[PDB]
Amino acid sequence: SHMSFIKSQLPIFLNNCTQDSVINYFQNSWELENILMRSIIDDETFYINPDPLRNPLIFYLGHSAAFYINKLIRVELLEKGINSDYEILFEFGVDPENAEELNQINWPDVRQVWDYRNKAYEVILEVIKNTTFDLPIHASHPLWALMMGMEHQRIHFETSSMLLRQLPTEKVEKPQGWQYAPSQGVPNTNKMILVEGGTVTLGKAKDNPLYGWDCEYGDRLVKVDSFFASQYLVTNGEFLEFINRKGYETQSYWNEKSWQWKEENKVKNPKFWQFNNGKYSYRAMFDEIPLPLDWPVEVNYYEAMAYCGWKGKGTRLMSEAEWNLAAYGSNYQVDIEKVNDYNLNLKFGSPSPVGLVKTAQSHSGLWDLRGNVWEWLDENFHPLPGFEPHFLYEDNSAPFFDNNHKMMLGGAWVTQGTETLKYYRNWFRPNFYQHAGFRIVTNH
Ligand SMILES: C[N+](C)(C)[C@@H](Cc1cnc[nH]1)C(=O)O
Ligand SMILES: [Cl-]
Ligand SMILES: [Fe+3]
Ligand code: NA
Repeated sequence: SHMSFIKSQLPIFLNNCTQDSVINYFQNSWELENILMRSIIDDETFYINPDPLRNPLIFYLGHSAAFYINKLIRVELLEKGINSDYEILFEFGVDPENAEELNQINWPDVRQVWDYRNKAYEVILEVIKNTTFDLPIHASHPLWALMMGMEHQRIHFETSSMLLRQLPTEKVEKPQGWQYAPSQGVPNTNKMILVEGGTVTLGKAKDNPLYGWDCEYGDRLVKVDSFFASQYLVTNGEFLEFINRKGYETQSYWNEKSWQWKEENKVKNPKFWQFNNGKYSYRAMFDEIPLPLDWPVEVNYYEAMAYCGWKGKGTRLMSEAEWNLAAYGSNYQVDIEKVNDYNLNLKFGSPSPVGLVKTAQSHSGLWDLRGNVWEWLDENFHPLPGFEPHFLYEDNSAPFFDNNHKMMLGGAWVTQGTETLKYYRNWFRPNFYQHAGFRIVTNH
């Protein structure tokens, strides 16, 4: 039916974060990332940076482990680290504007970084077993460091999965039980649905009993006018029509910045398509397969907007407030079990046909607002009123309130943890590739 053999534990309310439940959730966070890292066949592949805007894979093998250690030291739950050189080397990731910036380090051996991981795992597990979990946990409790570490690791499962997908298939091995969604399927008609206007409140209250990142908090009331939105995410088959109507070759659908990006990278189609013998194949995590015509297309923001340009007629993307209104209405009590109703949390090992998951239609009538692939939004990443950086990670989001990052919401098939729930806010530079697609909007 769907992926079952590789299983991801649902997140836990801070009022239920018992020592036993957290041990299980920590072990699961870490085992999942181990399964992903073990899919690289040859240790020399760890010195490749398959995405030219991100670090070599060796860095991501050590990074999630160093992050836990650094934050437990900062709250004084650990009195010393495991390797101070590695805790520096693996500390900070990257967000360059171009490949040259990043290109401009002696990495350790792969076996030395696995050793570091295994030692860190045992040190953290002992902290967990030796600390009292006085419920409830909260943002001024030292164990917030541990909750932050587990979510950071699950976020890096998702962003590392995109790096492994950019390696040649011959360099990776599919883990036992990895299961893609059914792919045969021509898409259904993608109808425009009227979403009735109303008021939404964005943000998260300080004492909400769920872990979250600083940029999730605050309070913003927004009056949202009615709008039309496509009931499905734009599919591979819809986007193939744009390609066949010279979408990548027509300047008027683009703008100068996005056209420059397209030309510089010689782009003729979405990143994970290849044209051979008269037809497109598609690169799933570990295998090439015939293009799944009814799955959501995966594009960066530039490509999403070019398709909007081809549609014409004021076609555009949703704002953050518009997505929230469509997904959650005007209400809200999170029900964590509802994550099972969407293509989230490794329900599948890939995107799914739009509409296949029959529980995934929001009350507004739109399908896969939650799950399947993130959806891009026409919204510069920005703080909500009441935003405050957290002492444990002051630079988490504030550097990126710079009008150079667009938002995306709702989670993908690969998304885990509190990132699958209502409050998480995601953001990327508009040229970046994620497990991410879009739907189209018109005012009238
Ligand atoms: C919020 N995104 C997903 C854009 C972040 C998450 C993150 C990882 N390590 C620190 N923050 C990113 O990938 O830079
Ligand atoms: Cl919910
Ligand atoms: Fe990180
Ligand atoms: Na979505």
